[PDB]
Amino acid sequence: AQNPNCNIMIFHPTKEEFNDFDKYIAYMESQGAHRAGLAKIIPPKEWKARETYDNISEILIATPLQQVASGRAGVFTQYHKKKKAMTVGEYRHLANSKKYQTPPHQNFEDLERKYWKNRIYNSPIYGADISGSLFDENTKQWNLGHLGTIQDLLEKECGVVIEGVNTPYLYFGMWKTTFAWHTEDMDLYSINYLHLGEPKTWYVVPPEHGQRLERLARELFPGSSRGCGAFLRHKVALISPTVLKENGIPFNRITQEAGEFMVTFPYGYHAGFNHGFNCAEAINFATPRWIDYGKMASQCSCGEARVTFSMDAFVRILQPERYDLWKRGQD
Ligand SMILES: O=C(O)CNC(=O)C(=O)O
Ligand SMILES: [Mg+2]
Ligand code: NI
Ligand SMILES: [Zn+2]
Repeated sequence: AQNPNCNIMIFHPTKEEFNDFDKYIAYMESQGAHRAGLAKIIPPKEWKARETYDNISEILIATPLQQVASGRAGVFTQYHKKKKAMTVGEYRHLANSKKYQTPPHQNFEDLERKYWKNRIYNSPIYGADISGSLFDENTKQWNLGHLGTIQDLLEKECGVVIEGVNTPYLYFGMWKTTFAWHTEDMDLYSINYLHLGEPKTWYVVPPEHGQRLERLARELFPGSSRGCGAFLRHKVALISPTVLKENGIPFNRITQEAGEFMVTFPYGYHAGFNHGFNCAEAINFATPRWIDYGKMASQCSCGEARVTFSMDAFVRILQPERYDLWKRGQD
């Protein structure tokens, strides 16, 4: 069995290997990459996403979100307070202000210590889930707006034609902006490209151990767990690496830098934080191996998780017994 310790693997495809996206994902899985729940892909030196980032300031962040924490430093939730619209140029100036800017630090490990010590005491502002793309239309390799759609994958594997579309999303971050512990909708893959700016640190639980994370989360968030049997779908709970180690939960960590891709694999729980002003692009995707995970994915029916249009068909076709209850949660 390849990668039996579930370590995060780092890949360096050549330009020739970077042509065929599906083939390279299957190659990484042949080497055991999915066992980690997360992999890093460094593009060949010949490749670029676009020519420059000099003309992005006028993109609008219609609903910036202030991430307000409650709890203790290592075990907290966050809620998202909506703020007034601002441009990417206005948000970058805000991220660089004395109130929000990255503090002085020695290295990524010192910054990680500072994040976990101090995050709860601040409320950083995140631009999230902004439909759009920063890949040039002429970038043919690993262009996250040109991937095969999940609807087409389901049709190819299962024969059933369904409604829905699959487009990318932009994220604009600042110091301490936080992504809570979650798997993807319908336990899909994700791919994330860090276009510019400061790093993103990730934490991940191997898919084979995801239920250990869920059992800890029920213990640490006992009111939320009574409210919903899949409350991590709400994307609000944070648990620090120190708390995970104290409780014996298997996990790994890695820092993504600008110019690098990360892939999350089906049922790989992940969480993380941004080091300073940055911009990322991400989309969900599927492969043949996903279908069995989609059939088994938990679902939130309490009303909190509220998701895209295109999840309807995935539940309807893969999980017909759960469909009626889940849809009641959507309405
Ligand atoms: O970068 C972020 O805030 C969150 N991204 C992801 O969870 C992802 O790509 O799967
Ligand atoms: Mg612009
Ligand atoms: Ni994710
Ligand atoms: Zn719920």
